[PDB]
Amino acid sequence: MTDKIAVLLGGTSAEREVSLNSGAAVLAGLREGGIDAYPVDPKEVDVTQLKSMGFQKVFIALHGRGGEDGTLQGMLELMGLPYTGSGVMASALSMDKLRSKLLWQGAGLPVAPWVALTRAEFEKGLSDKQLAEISALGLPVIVKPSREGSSVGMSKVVAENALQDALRLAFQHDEEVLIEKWLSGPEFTVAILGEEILPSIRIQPSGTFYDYEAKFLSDETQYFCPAGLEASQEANLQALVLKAWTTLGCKGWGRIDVMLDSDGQFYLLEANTSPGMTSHSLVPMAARQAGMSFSQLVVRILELAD
Ligand SMILES: Nc1ncnc2c1ncn2[C@@H]1O[C@H](COP(=O)(O)OP(=O)(O)O)[C@@H](O)[C@H]1O
Ligand SMILES: C[C@@H](C[P@@](=O)(OP(=O)(O)O)[C@@H](C)N)C(=O)O
Ligand SMILES: [Mg+2]
Ligand SMILES: [Mg+2]
Repeated sequence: MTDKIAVLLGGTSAEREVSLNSGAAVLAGLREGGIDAYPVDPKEVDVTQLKSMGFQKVFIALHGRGGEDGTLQGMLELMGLPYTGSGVMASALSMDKLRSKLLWQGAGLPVAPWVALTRAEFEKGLSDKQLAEISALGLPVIVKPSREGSSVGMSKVVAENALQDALRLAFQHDEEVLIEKWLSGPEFTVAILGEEILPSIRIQPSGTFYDYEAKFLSDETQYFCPAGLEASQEANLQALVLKAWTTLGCKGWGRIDVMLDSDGQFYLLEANTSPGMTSHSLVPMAARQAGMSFSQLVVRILELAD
């Protein structure tokens, strides 16, 4: 019987394997909840044919450029297919950490001190005063590609001596890079589903930072849901995250990453518009604590599609 939902997974970004795992999860969750869901991989299928195929809605489970940057949402807007998550502007804006930062800081929101570099400036040689602005950040510092996820392309540099290799790795993934002040932690994440914010999660990695391996591969990562903060701080977290969410213009569902620093204040890291839904993912963890089943959450996200 009529009513086909397309579940977009895989893709070609550096987050492809993670996305196939998020898709597998969502496909079962949706079917368990009575939905006639179909797995569609844009690397295999021409998604520009989604409408000619009979699909009524699209559940986006892609991660990274191509699925979270607004291009895919742009097409679906012209094709007329309701879809999950944020619109074109919010998605394009959330993917770019340098631009989410300008926006956030411009709105008065807490963002860690940073320096942006383009591959060109890097190739030409860092005009030494470049280093003067980077050393003013203090050490250590964190280097990250502007448009990535899953800790791809990042690294920590203790002392200016290590900066070159770090920048060379980051520029392999993007032409625009950020170098930001290293925050002490702990680290937090806060998921949003519609007009509601789920209970906070505090992440605790075994190594240097929450890397690729700590996110999807090791059983050493600890999580605490709720965070364990006093109501006063738990309150401050939601207020911040909600303002971060609305300034960006996001909607549907998402997850914002935050961290504490030595001055006892919260700092925005980034916002993700199409979060992971694998067995190691944070969003499913928060919903569980909020009393929902994996099926319920997924079914709810699709309910929010527009
Ligand atoms: N300024 C920072 N200071 C300390 N750790 C950071 C900082 N920025 C990022 N991290 C760490 O790096 C991880 C990944 O960075 P994030 O900005 O959230 O990008 P991604 O989209 O790859 O997740 C974070 O979860 C955290 O563990
Ligand atoms: C660990 C996290 C990953 P992810 O949602 O977010 P990050 O950008 O922080 O990795 C990612 C897919 N883009 C999760 O699946 O919940
Ligand atoms: Mg991210
Ligand atoms: Mg993150």
